[PDB]
Amino acid sequence: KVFGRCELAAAMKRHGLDNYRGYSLGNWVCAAKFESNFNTQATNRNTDGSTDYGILQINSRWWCNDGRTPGSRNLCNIPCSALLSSDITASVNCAKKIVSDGNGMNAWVAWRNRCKGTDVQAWIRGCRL
Ligand SMILES: [Cl-]
Ligand SMILES: [Cl-]
Repeated sequence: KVFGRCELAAAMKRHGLDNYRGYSLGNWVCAAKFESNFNTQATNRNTDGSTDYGILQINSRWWCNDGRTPGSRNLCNIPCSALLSSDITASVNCAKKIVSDGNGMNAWVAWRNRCKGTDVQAWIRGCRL
């Protein structure tokens, strides 16, 4: 599924991401825009052999099992395919674990390079929330 901006913001709010660990909703919408262009089916392979999955591009070396990332962990206890669903629940639940891991949203490279320090409230402007 390719979400609209405000549709995703509303879905993320319902799942408890607004101000989760101090990150306002716009941070999460901005991260999804630049990680996946709001597409739940996005995948990208990395040089280390791991793959990033879904709307928040969660990586298989640590967070999910895809059966082809040797010596990887599965800290969210899910198959990586679950992160590609039109229902974002699994992605959100795993993202809450990632953002609690110590580095905050710096775990998402696109957030650090394209959202951090910008006016992220713009990503939710105009939306009925
Ligand atoms: Cl915001
Ligand atoms: Cl933080």
